[PDB]
Amino acid sequence: STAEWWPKALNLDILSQHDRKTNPMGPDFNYQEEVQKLDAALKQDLQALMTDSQDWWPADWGHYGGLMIRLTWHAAGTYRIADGRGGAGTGNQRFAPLNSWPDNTNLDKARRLLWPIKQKYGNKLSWADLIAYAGTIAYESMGLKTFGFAFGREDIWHPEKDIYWGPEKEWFPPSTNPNSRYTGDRELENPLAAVTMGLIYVNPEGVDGNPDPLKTAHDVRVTFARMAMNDEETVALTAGGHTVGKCHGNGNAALLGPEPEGADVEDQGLGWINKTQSGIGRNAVTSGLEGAWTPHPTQWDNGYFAVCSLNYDWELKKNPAGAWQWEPINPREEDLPVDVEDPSIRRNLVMTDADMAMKMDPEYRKISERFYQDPAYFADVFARAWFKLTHRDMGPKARYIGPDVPQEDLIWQDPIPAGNRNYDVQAVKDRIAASGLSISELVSTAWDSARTYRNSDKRGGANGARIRLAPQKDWEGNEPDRLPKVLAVLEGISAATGATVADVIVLAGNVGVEQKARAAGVEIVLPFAPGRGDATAEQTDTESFAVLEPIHDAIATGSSRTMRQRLKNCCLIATQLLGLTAPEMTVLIGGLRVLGTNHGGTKHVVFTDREGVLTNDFFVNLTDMNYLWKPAGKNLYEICDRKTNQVKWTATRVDLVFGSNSILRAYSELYAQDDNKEKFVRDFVAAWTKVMNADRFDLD
Amino acid sequence: STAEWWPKALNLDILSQHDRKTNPMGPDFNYQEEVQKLDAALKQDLQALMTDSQDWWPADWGHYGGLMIRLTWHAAGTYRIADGRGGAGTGNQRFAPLNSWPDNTNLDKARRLLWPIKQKYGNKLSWADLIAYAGTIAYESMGLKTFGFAFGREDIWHPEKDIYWGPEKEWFPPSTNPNSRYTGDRELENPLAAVTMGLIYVNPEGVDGNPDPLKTAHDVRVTFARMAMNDEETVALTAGGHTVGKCHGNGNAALLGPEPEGADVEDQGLGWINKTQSGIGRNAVTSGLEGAWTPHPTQWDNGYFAVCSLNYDWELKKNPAGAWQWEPINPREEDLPVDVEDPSIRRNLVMTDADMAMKMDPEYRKISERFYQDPAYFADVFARAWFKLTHRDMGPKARYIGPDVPQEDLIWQDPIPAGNRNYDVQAVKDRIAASGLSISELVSTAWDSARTYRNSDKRGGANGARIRLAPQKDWEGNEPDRLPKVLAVLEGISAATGATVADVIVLAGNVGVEQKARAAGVEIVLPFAPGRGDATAEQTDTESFAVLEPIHDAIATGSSRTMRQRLKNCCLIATQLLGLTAPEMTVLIGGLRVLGTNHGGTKHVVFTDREGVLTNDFFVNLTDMNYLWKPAGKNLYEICDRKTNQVKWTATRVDLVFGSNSILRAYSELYAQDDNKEKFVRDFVAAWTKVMNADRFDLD
Ligand code: HEM
Ligand code: HEM
Repeated sequence: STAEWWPKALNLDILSQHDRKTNPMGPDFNYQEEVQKLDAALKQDLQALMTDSQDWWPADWGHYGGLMIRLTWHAAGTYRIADGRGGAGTGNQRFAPLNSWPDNTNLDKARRLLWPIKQKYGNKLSWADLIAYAGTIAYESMGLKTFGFAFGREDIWHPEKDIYWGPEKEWFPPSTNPNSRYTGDRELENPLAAVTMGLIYVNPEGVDGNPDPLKTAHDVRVTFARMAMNDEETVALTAGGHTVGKCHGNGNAALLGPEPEGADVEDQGLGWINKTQSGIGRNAVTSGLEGAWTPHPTQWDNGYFAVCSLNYDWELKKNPAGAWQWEPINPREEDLPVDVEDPSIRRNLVMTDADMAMKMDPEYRKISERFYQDPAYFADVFARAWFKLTHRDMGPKARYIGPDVPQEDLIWQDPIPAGNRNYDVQAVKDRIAASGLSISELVSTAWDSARTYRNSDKRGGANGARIRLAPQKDWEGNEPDRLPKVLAVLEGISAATGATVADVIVLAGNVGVEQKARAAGVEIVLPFAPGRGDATAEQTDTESFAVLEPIHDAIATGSSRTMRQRLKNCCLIATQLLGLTAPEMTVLIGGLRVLGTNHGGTKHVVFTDREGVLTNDFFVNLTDMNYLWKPAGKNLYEICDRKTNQVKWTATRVDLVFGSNSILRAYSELYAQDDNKEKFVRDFVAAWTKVMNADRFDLD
Repeated sequence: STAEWWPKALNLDILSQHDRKTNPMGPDFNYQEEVQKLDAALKQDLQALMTDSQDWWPADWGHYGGLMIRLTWHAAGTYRIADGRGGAGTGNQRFAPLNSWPDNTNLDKARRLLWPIKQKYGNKLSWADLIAYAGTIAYESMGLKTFGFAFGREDIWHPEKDIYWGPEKEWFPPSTNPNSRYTGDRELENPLAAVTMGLIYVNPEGVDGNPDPLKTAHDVRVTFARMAMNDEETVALTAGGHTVGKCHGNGNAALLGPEPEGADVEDQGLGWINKTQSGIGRNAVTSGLEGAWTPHPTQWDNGYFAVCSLNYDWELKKNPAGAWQWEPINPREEDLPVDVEDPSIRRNLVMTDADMAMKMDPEYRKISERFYQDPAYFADVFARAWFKLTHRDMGPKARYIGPDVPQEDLIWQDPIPAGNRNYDVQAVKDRIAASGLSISELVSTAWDSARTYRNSDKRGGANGARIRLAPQKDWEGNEPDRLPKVLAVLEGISAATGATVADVIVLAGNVGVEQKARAAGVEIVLPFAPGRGDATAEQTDTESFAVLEPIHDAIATGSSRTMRQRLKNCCLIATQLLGLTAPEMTVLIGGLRVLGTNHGGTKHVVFTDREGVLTNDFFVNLTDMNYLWKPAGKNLYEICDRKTNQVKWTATRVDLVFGSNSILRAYSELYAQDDNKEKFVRDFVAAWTKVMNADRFDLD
C-alpha cells in the first residue's frame, strides 16, 4: 500500500482511531447512561448459559465455567503497566490480532456462546462488559464468593492500532531467534509483558518450550509484575484459576484449521476448526496439553494444592498432541477427573510448568503452603485479585457502574475524593493573577499536573493534584524547584478559598493562558469545571506511579535521557495516550512553545520575539523558507537566515517534524495562514481544555 | 503492525478516511462558500510569482512557468478512467506517495514556491485549486490564451488510501521483472494508466529505458487513452507542454538526497536535495535529461514543431547525468536555448523519446503536421485539452466555481439540465404506488440508476436518468427487460406530471422502500429533493460511460463473470467509490437482501420468510449459530440447519463476509440485537438517501 515505502514514518493514524465513520452508533448514544438502565439481574441468564451446552461446541461436563473463566482471564491478561495498554476494558478480544493469537485458541467459541445474551440485552450490554463479566459469574456458579463487578466498558469497532505487541513477525517463536524480544541475559524488551508473541503471559511447557519449573517461575514473576501482580496475587491467580476447568490436547494439532483472521467465510468468524476429524468434546485440542488440575474441575474447592500440586509427586509426560505436561505419580482413582462427555470414564490429572513453579520456586512454595493450610485466605486473596485483574484498566471508581461495585476504595484505583464545588472561581483567579507567578510558571505547572493521564488504563491526570505528592513532586521532568515555588503560592490560595489544590493548579494554568491571549489582544474565558479533589499519600501507591513518570514530553521539549526511540516517536506516543488528535497535537506544540514553557527554560523552539503572547508565530516561522535548517548535534538544529547566514533560533526534532512530516506540515501551514490567527487561539484553547479535563469521569 | 499477519483481509480502513479527527477545520466550514468569496483577481499574485525567483530554488531564466506547468501537469497526470482515481481534484501531490514519486522530482520546490500565496489567501484558496491553477496562469503569462478555470477542489489531509498504484515494491523497475504490471504481450494491468511505478504516464528515455520512438509511441497512446485523451489531444498536450520549459540533468544524480518522505527533518519537507555540490540553477538535476525543446522556452510560440522536431533531424545522445535524449544535427546558434542563469551562454536543444514519437509514429506525425501548418488550431486544441486535463475529475459543472468557468458545456462533463422542481411530489408517489410495479422492481431500478456514481472523479449517479439511454439501458447488470417494464411506467408518470424521469426513478425507489417499511409496521417519509434533469443522448458519451458499467455489484449480489478479484474485494471497491462507510455498507446489504433485489431474482441471501418487508432478518439469521455454512461451488454456500442437516438458504461470499470478517460481524451483531430493529430501518433509510443524493451537486 501507500507506504511500505517509508517505514520510518510516524504512524499518525493511531491518533485518528475510533472515529465517526467506524462507529455505528448515533452520535448522541451514551453507553454509561444506557448500562445504568441494564437489568443486571441478567446474572440469571449468564449463570444459565453455564449449563446450556451447544452442539457445535459442547460444554465440558455440561459446564462452560472453566472455558468462560479462561475467556475473561485472557481478555484481561493482555494488560501491561508500562503504558497501560492491553486489558479487558475495550472488548478487544473480538478483533484482530487478539482474536487469533495462539493463546486465545478456542476462545472464539466462548465469545460466540455469549452472543445470545448480547443479542438479548443489546445496546445496554457492551461486548466488553459481557466478556469481562462472564468469568466472574462462572466463578459464582461454581461456588466462589466473588468480590464484585462494575460495568462501564464501552465497545470499540476495530483493532487498537496504537498497541505495539512485540517485534516478532512469527507466532510464539523461541527467544533465541532474530527479531527476539530478549536482550542481555533474558531481559524482556521493556513495554512488553509476555515472553513471546501471541502468548498472554508465559509458555506453559517451559521457557522456549523446555520444561524447568524454576526458570518458568522467573518468567511468571516477571510477566505478572509487568501486569501489576505481586507474588501473592500471582500464586493466588494461578491456583484459583486452575481450581476449575482443564487443558485440551486430545488429538493431532496439525489438523486444526486457520486461526479466525485466516479462516475462510464458511467458518462464521470462528477458527482452529477441525474438519479432518472430530475436534469437540473429549476430542478438543486447544493448548495441546490434556488433563485437569483437580478431581472436581466444575467446582471451586481446595483440590489444586489439596492432594494435587503439593501432595502428589509429579513427572514429565507427553500428551496426545505432543505437549509437555506434568502428571502425578500413582494417583488414586477417585482423584482422577472424569471424561468431559461420559462421567463413567476416568481421565488424567495435569500440572503445567507454571503450576509446578508454584511448588518448586522457594518463594511461591511458601505462599502455596499458606493457601493449602488457610483456604479462607486463599479464596479472599484470589477473589480480590480476580477483581483487580478485571478492573485494573477501568480507571477511577467514578467510571464504575452497577449494583456490585465494592464500597472499598482499592489502592490500585488511585482513589480521589470529591473536592468542593462552591467557592467562587473568580476570586480564585484574581488571587492567582495577583501573585507574582509568571505566565510560564502557571502553564507549565498545570500542564505537568495533567500530562500524566493515559486513556489506555485511565490512570493519571490533574485530578487528585498528586504532582504535589511523592514521588511526583520530585520527578526531574516536573522541575522540582519551580514546582514548589508554584505549589507554595497555590496551596495558600486553596486553603484561603474552599477550592482544592487540584482545581487551583488547573485554574492557574487557565489564567496563564488567559493572560497570554489578552497580551495578543484576545479576550477569552476558558471553560472550567470545579470538583477536583486532593489525593492523600496514603491512597497513592508510590511504586505504581513510577510508570507515569514523564521521562519524555515533547510538548515541553524535554527528554530525560538519550532514548532508542525517536523524539517524535515519543511525542506521538504521549499524544495517543493523552487522547489527542494530530491537529490537536499540532496547535498544542505551537502554543506551548510561544508561551515559553520548555523544560529548563530553553529557547529551543521559541521562534517569537514575544514569549508570553499567544500567537501563531511558531507556525509562521517554521513555515518560512527564508530560513534553512542546519543539523547541530543531538536532537538540535540551527534555524538560519539564508541571506545573512546567521543563527536566528535553535530547535529540536520535536519542533521541526511539524515542518517536515507532510501531514503535520499541512497542519502547520493551515495555522500559519494570515486568516487563521483566531482559529489558532480558539483551537489551542479547546485542546488545552481537553487535556485539563481528560480524567474528569466524576463529571456528568 | 496489527496485521502483516493476514494480508488477504479487506482493507476496510479505505471506507473511513478523511474523517473528523484528521480534518483541522471546524465542522461547519464550507469551502464552496468561502472560495466563492475569493478575490480571484489573485491572478496578479500568481503571475508575479512567475518572475519572483527565490534563492533556494532559482527560476530558469527568471521564470517559473515551465516548472509550474509541469507541477499542474503532474498533479493532473495521475488520473485514470477505469476507476476515476488519481487526478488533481484533491491536491494529493502534497502528500505521500505522490510527493515522493521519481517523476515528481523537484515538484516539491514548485509547491513550496506557492506557499506565500496560500498563506495570503488562506481558507478561501485550497492547496488543490492553487496547484491546479498554477500552470494555467503560467501559460497565460507566457502568452497562451487559456480556455478557462474553475475553483472548487476541497483539500484533503492525508494520502488517499483507496488508490491502488501498482504491484511493484520498487521504484520505476523494468517491465521484465517479478511483480510486473505487464502480461501477455505488453498488456497493461487494467486499472493502471502508467508503464511503471512512480511515473505519471510514460518512460521518457524509451520503453524500459531503451530508446525507440515507435514503441514509445505505443505506450503514449495507451497511457493517455487510459487518462481519457485521444491522439489529437495527446499530440497537442505533448507539444504544447514542451513548448516552454526544459529538462534538468546537469550533474551526477547519485548525489541527490532522499525523496521527501525519506528525507530527514532538516530538509523542510523537501527532497532530492544536493548537499555534495550545487544542485540549483544550471546545476539542477531532475529527470536527468538536459536541454530545452525550443529556442525560447519562456514563451508560447511555434518553436516545438517549428524547426525543432520537424525541421531538424535528431540523433541519440547522452546527457551529463547519463540519460538518453535526442539532440538535433547541426542546429544553428540562434536556435540554441540559453543558459538558465547567464543569457550570454548557449546550451542545447532536446527531444525525449516521447517527443520523437510525435514525429515517427505515422498517426501522430499527421497531427504534428497539422499543428505545424495551422498554429491557431494547435493553440485551440491544446488550450481545450489543458482545461480538460485540469478538470476531468471535477465532475458536474454545478461543482465549478469562479469567474473563468467556460459557458460551453463540454461532453466530458456529463452535462445534465436542471429538471423542474415544482410538481407535487405526492401526486407522483400515488401514481407510482397505483402502478402495478413491485416493491422489488422499484428499488432495483432506483439502485441501478444511482450505483454508477463514483466520488473519485464525480461521474455517474442517478441525476440525468441516463440508465434510460444507451449504453446503460442495455447493460446486463441493469437487467434490460425489467428496466424497460419500469421505465415505460415511470416515463409515462413523468410526462403526465412535470417531474423528470430521473426524479421519478428515485422517487419510485423511495416508494418501494416506504412500502416495505410500512409492511413491517413502520411509517416513514424518506427525504427527497426534486430537480434532477434528464440528459440527452447527444450530451452522453457512450464510450466514456463504458467505464461505469456495473460488471459487479455485491449490493445486488451480481457478478457479470468470474473475476480475479474476490467478491468482497469488489464490494469494498464499489462502496469506497460510492462514498459509503462500513456501517453504511452493512445495513445496505442487509436491507437490499430482504427487499428481494438480487440480480436475476436469485434467493442467494434472502434469509427471510418475508421478502418485501424491511426487517433486520438478514443479520438475525446470518448471526444464528443453529446453522452451519457449507461451501457449495463458485461463490456459493449452503446455509444448513445443524439439527436436521437440511439446506435452509443459499448465500454468496458477499453475504457471508458480513458474518466472517471480525469488524463486519461486529456490525452485523449490532443490527441483529433485539433492541435495534428501528435503528436498522432508520440507518438503512439514511444510507439509501445518501446514495440517491450523492451526485446532487446542483443543490445548496
Ligand atoms: C500462571 C500462568 C498460567 C499458565 C502458564 C496457564 C496455562 C494454561 C493452559 C496451557 C491452559 C490450557 C487450556 C486448554 O488447552 O484448553 C489453561 C487453562 C485455564 N486456565 Fe490457565 N494458565 C495460567 C494462569 C491462569 C490464571 C491466572 C487463571 C485465572 C485466574 C487461569 C485460568 C484458567 C482456566 C479457567 C482454564 C480452563 C479452560 C477450560 O476449562 O476450558 N490460568 N491455562
Ligand atoms: C507526452 C509524454 C511526456 C513525456 C515523456 C514528458 C517528459 C518530460 C521530461 C523527462 C521532463 C524533464 C523535466 C526536468 O528534468 O526537469 C519534462 C518537462 C516538462 N514537461 Fe513533459 N513530458 C510529457 C508530457 C508533457 C505534457 C502533456 C505536458 C503538459 C501539457 C508537459 C509539460 C512539461 C513542462 C512544462 C516541462 C518543464 C519543466 C521545467 O521547465 O521545469 N509534458 N517532461
